[PDB]
Amino acid sequence: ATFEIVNRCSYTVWAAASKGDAALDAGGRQLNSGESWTINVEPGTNGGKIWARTDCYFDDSGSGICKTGDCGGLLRCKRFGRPPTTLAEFSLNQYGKDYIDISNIKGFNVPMDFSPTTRGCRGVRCAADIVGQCPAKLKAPGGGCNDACTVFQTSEYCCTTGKCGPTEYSRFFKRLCPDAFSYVLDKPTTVTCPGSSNYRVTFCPTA
Repeated sequence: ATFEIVNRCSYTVWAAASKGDAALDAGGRQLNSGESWTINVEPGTNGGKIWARTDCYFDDSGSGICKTGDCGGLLRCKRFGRPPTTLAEFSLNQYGKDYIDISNIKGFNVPMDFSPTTRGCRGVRCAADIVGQCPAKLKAPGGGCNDACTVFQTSEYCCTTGKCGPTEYSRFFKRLCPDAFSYVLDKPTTVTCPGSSNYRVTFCPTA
């Protein structure tokens, strides 16, 4: 499956793509304002994620650091990134279908649209200004808006026991971005697509 990843932000981002224990394609790349990077993801990829990293410095060997989304200091990511990170999430070819969603469960850093480029389903979008409206106790000094689990580490926020409900913090994400997961047991906003669909992930989809 192809994913075109497009940076429409006015700033540079470093795109990242991973399934948790391995890179997807090259795993990571700089995208200046306006650039596009097309990657190929193996069919049957389960639990893949794509995200943006901000304010990064890499040396010539591709080691360094990012203020948001850092995946162990590597340009070419092999594992998931450090919150806060808006996430495009997908599982491909799962009994005939593809499954996509956007999640705020690990916070928000960059607005995003995640849309198929082939027929037969809708896209999802989380483009509101969550960073600027963030509640004081969630603001990440390094940039972005943390989820409550990352800040407070309690069973209720992390949904450790499988029994959590909505909270004042998860309701902030849900009010700004109704179409993204705001906590673990949120009412699903996953979109079912035809198996083997192709996709575009756009950072900063709106003006």
